[PDB]
Amino acid sequence: LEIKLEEDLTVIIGNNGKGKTSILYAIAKTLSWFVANILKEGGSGQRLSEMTDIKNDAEDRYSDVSSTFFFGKGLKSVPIRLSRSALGTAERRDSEVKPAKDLADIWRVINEVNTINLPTFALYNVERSQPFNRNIKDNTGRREERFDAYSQTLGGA
DNA sequence: GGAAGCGAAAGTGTCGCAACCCGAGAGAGGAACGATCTCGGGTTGCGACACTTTCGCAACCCTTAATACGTTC
RNA sequence: UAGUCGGGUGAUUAGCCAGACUCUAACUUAUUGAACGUAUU
Ligand SMILES: Nc1ncnc2c1ncn2[C@@H]1O[C@H](COP(=O)(O)OP(=O)(O)O)[C@@H](O)[C@H]1O
Repeated sequence: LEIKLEEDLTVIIGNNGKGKTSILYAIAKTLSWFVANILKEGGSGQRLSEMTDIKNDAEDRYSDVSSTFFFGKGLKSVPIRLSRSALGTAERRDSEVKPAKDLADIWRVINEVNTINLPTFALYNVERSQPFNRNIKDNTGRREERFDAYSQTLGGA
């Protein structure tokens, strides 16, 4: 499947069990690498599940999620591919996440040398709408500091 | 293909809390014996969370290259 | 309207001017090797 995401707003519609949540999940997994390498040099983002994400029928028992990002005329393409092979497969497929690491390295290094505006990556899935608020004191890393905005940003809730 | 570090993802154990049970005990009433509410352990079920295991990113570039100037794979 | 093509001007990778295109839809890449162009030859 291929999609042509719009620059400002894209709406995905369909019946139940058509793959809209799957598309959002794949995009969030792709953005996790950008978030991780912004927070942490050479950081590891999320990866495709080897138990559920690969198509049940399949022909090669592996799945790929290719994404291309635009960052102006100076960087017209940032290709990142997430790949995973199914359980019990001799040949394992690797992911091509280097350009995302390079772009996030640019962001992080420039920001530390001189403060810049950082991009926002958020996922609001069905795990939202959970009851209650402020369940625990949540000793988690000083919400005041700037890089706390990337904590659990693509978790769904 | 995959050091060395490290973190994601998934599975499993554990451990504390709640909920209840059960015997002991001082003693309400009203004229005695012991109702009834509480104290102190003890057991079980459960779920959040810690702990455990596996995978995968991607150093280096091996003895072993050539060195007019440009695109392309 | 975008976006794209690129003829001109421009101390010139920028800015501007004229013109044109639109399958749902480019993202310019890699050497010393191979071939191509060019220069010595
Ligand atoms: N690994 C898989 N192989 C084949 N079909 C799958 C797999 N995982 C999910 N599906 C199917 O694809 C659909 C996934 O649903 P989902 O992506 O949440 O769609 P939506 O948000 O449109 O309801 C369901 O119909 C599910 O049965």
